[PDB]
Amino acid sequence: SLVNRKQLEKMANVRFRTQEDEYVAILDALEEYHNMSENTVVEKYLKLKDINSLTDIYIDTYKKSGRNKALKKFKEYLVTEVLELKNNNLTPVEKNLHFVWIGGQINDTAINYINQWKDVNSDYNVNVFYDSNAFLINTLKKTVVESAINDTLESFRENLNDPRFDYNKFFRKRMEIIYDKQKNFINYYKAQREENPELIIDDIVKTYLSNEYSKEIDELNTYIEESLNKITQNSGNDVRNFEEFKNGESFNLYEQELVERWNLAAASDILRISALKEIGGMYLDVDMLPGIQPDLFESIEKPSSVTVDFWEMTKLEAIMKYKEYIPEYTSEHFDMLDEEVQSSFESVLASKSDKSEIFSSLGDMEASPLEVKIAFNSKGIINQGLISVKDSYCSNLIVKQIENRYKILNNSLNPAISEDNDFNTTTNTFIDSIMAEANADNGRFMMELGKYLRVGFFPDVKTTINLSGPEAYAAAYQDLLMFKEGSMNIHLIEADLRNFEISKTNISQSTEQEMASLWSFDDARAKAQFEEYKRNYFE
Ligand SMILES: O=c1ccn([C@@H]2O[C@H](COP(=O)(O)OP(=O)(O)O)[C@@H](O)[C@H]2O)c(=O)[nH]1
Ligand SMILES: OC[C@H]1CN[C@H](O)[C@@H](O)[C@@H]1O
Ligand SMILES: [Mn+2]
Repeated sequence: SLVNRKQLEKMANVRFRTQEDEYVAILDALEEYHNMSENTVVEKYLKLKDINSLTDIYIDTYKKSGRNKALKKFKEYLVTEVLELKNNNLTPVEKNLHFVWIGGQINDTAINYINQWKDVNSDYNVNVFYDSNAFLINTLKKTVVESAINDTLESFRENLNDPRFDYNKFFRKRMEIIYDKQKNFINYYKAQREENPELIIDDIVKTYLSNEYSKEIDELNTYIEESLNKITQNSGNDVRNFEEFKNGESFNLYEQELVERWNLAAASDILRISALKEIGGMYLDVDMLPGIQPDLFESIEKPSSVTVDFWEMTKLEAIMKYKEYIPEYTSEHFDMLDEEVQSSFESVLASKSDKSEIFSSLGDMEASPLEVKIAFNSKGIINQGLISVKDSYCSNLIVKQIENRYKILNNSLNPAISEDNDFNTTTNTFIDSIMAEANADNGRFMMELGKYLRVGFFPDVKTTINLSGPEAYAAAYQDLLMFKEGSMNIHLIEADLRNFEISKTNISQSTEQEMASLWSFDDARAKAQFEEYKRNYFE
């Protein structure tokens, strides 16, 4: 409970020192805060913000004041009061589950995962967000990348047996060709948009694919039809009917990632937070599954011979092996267990008849109007799981973080692209500008932007997490606890972030599909795909 006016007067007391206007401003504001019983949680937080600002105004005005020590202690009590305000005043979470699949046909694997959530949360409305205008982005990315592969491997033909022509050389040379093909498409998209602003993304994409890659417009229309029909009868919710998002400051960023960068994870990052802000509820990646009942595998001890991650995977594999809720779910990890351990799993699952005995239900959830709750793995916070009440204060802060982060990026990126040079020259101008504009505040953030042009086309490029992903969420939490906006220097520790954790029992994160990233890939996969592309091209 935050100190009252009398308690602060005692802390900041200085014998025979004038009560300065700036000091009385603080005391008045603190007194007002303690008479705000019947005000909203956000109103109370905005008051605590004022009190913090007024306290800073004082310490800045009277630099050598005997009050300053006690006022620095008071600024700490304000932060504790934000957390107490967040933990003790909770409203219901709107019973919505938000999924996103944009850029192409939703796979049966995605639907089968979504259906688990539906079966165990019959009291929840389910939105599977799609873009009715952009069903051909994934077909465009795949066509350009496969053509870039063939163009690269052909350039390798003779100097092939040479170990200098490794997987690293392949991806560097292929990137140059992907960039040229990207620029060609973006230039066509813009040309078509000035000629006829009525044309939608899929109109332009399918005409581009007909012109440049001899694709049949009739086949592409059939694919759109089948994809639109499929999502239509799986709780489909059209982005092109989401007016608040379309009229907002983030839609140009969403289309930047959808249309120019072909990064559907980045576009998903921008959409999911808008959905939570405007509607409220819980966002889940299509690779997440419901929480396993805590008591289910209580009786089965984890072998020392197996990692924590291995064990969490085998739990889901066990369920799917014996209940077959998701057809052709892997048993790769379960099948490595000793027969006695496999038997323990079978015997437990044989004693369960209903899915509600395997997976838990979200039920009535409540959160602070201040907060967006976020999922955790061993590496820290991850936006694959998000809970927020409609129009939460943090949902607003996170939108503003993403918008500010893209402003800094585009400011350095757009000049470089406008010079209309090759990938290396463009990369060089971009990084020069990044390092030029970097300061003490945004230094760390700027050092992560360098690979933006390569996202999805080159191994171990994770730029998106700094722009639209987890780092935006960490920054938004810092904004809340520091009574400010626009944090770039993240100094929060685990203990701070853990106040915003989603309970581990609400999501099963260790799924088969979670282990296969859709927008990034590591060295292991790079090496593997290179060899796969080589034997395919020369047989
Ligand atoms: O073609 C795509 C690829 C990805 N996504 C979205 O991107 C999210 C994150 O993808 P993934 O789980 O592969 O990211 P990771 O967990 O590997 O960071 C998914 O849940 C989808 O909402 C999409 O809509 N279309
Ligand atoms: O921010 C980009 C991705 C980071 N990993 C998350 O699981 C995924 O949901 C995001 O799209
Ligand atoms: Mn994932």
